[PDB]
Amino acid sequence: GPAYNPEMLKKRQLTVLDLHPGAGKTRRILPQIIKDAIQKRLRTAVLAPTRVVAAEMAEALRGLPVRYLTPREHSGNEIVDVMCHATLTHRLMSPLRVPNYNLFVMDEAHFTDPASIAARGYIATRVEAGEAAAIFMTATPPGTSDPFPDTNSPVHDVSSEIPDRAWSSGFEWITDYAGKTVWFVASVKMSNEIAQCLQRAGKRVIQLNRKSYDTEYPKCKNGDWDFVITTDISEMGANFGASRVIDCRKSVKPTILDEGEGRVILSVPSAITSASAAQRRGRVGRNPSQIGDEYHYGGGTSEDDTMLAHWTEAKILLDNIHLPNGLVAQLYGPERDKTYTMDGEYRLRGEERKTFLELIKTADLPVWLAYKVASNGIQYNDRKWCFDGPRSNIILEDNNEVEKPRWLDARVYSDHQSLKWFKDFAAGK
Repeated sequence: GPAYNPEMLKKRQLTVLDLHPGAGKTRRILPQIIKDAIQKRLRTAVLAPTRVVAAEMAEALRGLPVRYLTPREHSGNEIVDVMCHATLTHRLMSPLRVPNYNLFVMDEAHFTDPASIAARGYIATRVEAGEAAAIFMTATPPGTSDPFPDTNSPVHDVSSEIPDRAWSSGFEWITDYAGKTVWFVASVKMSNEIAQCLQRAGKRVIQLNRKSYDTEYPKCKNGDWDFVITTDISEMGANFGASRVIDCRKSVKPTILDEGEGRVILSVPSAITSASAAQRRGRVGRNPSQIGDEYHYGGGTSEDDTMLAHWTEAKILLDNIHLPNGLVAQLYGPERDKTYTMDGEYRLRGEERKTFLELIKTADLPVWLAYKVASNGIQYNDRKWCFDGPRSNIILEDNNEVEKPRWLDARVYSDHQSLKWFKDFAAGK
């Protein structure tokens, strides 16, 4: 759409800026937005998808009075705050006072993390009510349908069969490749299997996922790698010095079955959206001086993601954000129809909401599972629910078992990193 203009900072304005690699979002557009906001004395929240991007913003906004609310001194007089999407949501769910932001600027606003969706709903609600302006920045705005957008440098788009598991023959084109490859896989479990196969083939491999990103992504800069094997987390602003993307064009989707008690299952890998495909491809084609970038895609796209648990989880989060003067939160317009129940259905009382926030924010439990635990009067430190569940809920590692739980969320035991964490949570830590 149109280019950033100060009109966009006025109350009731919500603008999606379709801003692409190259010129000049973090180092030129964002700084100008913030300069204009300060000039108009607007109380501003700048929202990054990840701590990594929040640090990059800090670099870009040097010389402006900006407070960084992510883990470092401040005057206490700054009116621009930089944080993660989830930090805003998490703050809004606590009784601690949230400033009356006049302007929200959300980077990588396509992020479908539940707390990102919830943030957008809160923001859109405040804007619609005339209390704020919002700018959402993304290369894939609502209604994106093109998996193959124009780029800064040409990309060779190639339909290719992509392994979903280890292989012992064939796929020579994968391993013969002399440059750097970013390979989007459907899951962490797939990541581990693909990565180990490539390592046995002598390749230097970095694995990026939600958990590993903060520590592992900074290692990419050094160039000491052949493959980055990544989940969808790299769709939120990752910049690789790569010449090839491999994209299985799939993702495992969590889904809530409900279904007596409820559980969350992980779908078999299924087609991603056209917007997601464009974001995966968009890791390459960025540098006009680098020709011959390749994008290999292993399947089609599908726009129906209404079964994603994140949509319900977003409104569980949103039902637990107290709004000043009678305002009832709805999801951001383009995201409203994905699901919907009775408004306020997931709203919790004080002590339960506090337990809920701590389960999600400190224990890193999925929002649904944290909600199940909190909604049943369980105290944060009371792990008894992890052991006194039905028989069917026994958890197995290599079909064992190991040492439950009252409720099953497949996201806590479907890979090595996650099960290792959930077992520790069962303690402990």
